[PDB]
Amino acid sequence: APQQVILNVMTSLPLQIIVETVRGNSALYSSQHFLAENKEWETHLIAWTGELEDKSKIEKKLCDASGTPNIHPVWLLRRDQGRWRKYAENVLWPVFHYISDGKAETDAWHDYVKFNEAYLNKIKSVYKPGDIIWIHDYYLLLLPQLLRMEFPNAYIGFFLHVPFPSSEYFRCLSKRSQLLDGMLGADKIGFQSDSFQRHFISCCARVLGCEVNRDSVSAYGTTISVETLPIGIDTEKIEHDAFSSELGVEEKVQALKQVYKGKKLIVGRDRLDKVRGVIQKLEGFEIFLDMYPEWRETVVLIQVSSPGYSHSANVETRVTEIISRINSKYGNLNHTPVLHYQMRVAKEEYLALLRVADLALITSVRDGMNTTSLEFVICQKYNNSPLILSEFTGTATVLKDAIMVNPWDSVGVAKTINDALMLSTKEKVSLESKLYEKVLSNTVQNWTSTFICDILSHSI
Repeated sequence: APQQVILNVMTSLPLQIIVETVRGNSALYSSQHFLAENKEWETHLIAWTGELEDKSKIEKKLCDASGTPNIHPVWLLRRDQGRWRKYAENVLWPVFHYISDGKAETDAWHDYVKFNEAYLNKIKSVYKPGDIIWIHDYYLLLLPQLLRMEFPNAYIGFFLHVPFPSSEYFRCLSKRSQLLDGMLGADKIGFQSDSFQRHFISCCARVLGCEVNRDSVSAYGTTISVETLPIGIDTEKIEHDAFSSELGVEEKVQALKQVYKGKKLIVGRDRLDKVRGVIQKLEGFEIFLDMYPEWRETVVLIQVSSPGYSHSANVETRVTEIISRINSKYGNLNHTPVLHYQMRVAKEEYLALLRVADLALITSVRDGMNTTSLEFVICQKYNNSPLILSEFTGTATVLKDAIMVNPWDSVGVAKTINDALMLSTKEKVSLESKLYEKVLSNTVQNWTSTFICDILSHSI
């Protein structure tokens, strides 16, 4: 459904070098795929991979050669590769998320600029006048200006998957002007939520002299368009996998149904981080067990977690301490209230987990979008299990009718969990209807098509 009369640029390639990268860009990856299988225009992919003879790079290409292909990668040689991730993860990520003492920051900045430079280098290497350029996220904040300087009139769009911080937090950055500058090269810039748009605009007016209004930031004697376009999932594929007989999700669902007979299941998947709010979920769950003796022995919380980059070590320690406390207090030999899986689970196992779920709880402190909630809503269309959503997550912006909570308010989280578990059948079915068609309203495909159309629409 993309209009007919593309380069997609990313932090990392969807596949690691030994293969598939789970690294959690699935809504994004789905968009890339949608782009790859388009026939009206064929997409080219620009990205880097930091992994654990220069034609042996073409050995790794040799069977990183699924693709369209001709996927376009970038290579950084050096030992302590993590450096590439260091400015982005140690400086930008915490600030953008409203959150480490290094004095090597300048070196990290050096690496950051190098990263962006290599991206530009490759892009110009294979660019053909008249391309449309799409770039994603914080690793590539510099790039739009480099492309605009290198090219005066190319159509360039930038989308930020992560949150954008308020001017108060953004000012902290030493390079703040260069990052803002950098971003101002795209004709069109996209955000998950209204607040991030407002914050970016405010940043552009305060840190830089640029003159702004509610949808436009104007500088260079040029006008830049900013937008709120929350990303969607690939609904058709997720629904198909969730409910297809071939993939074998059904056996797993019935097997899990067999294991947890007579028990209510709360299922969530989050990275172990400050922002994803696992701690608040566990605290609320503990309070919930505290308040309602009726639900003791009968409620099991299943949490599957993904590893964090660092300074989430204490997050893992705290989360773990709370889990140990809850299981010590309310657990026995046959019943374990909290199940914590830190291993990578299979896609079918995951979808199974979502389908068997009697509850979904999202307690994110701050994020661009919660994919898991949407996927859960798809997985519950026939079963109609309730979703509880943090008001601070970006998905609260699109799923307005969903049950809402303040994750910091643990006692409230408890009350809400009790309320959701005790919902009448019709309430469940109706709410799931509303949320389901609301999710179905924005597909990844339509979101991706709409955004390309917006980039083109403004670059006139």
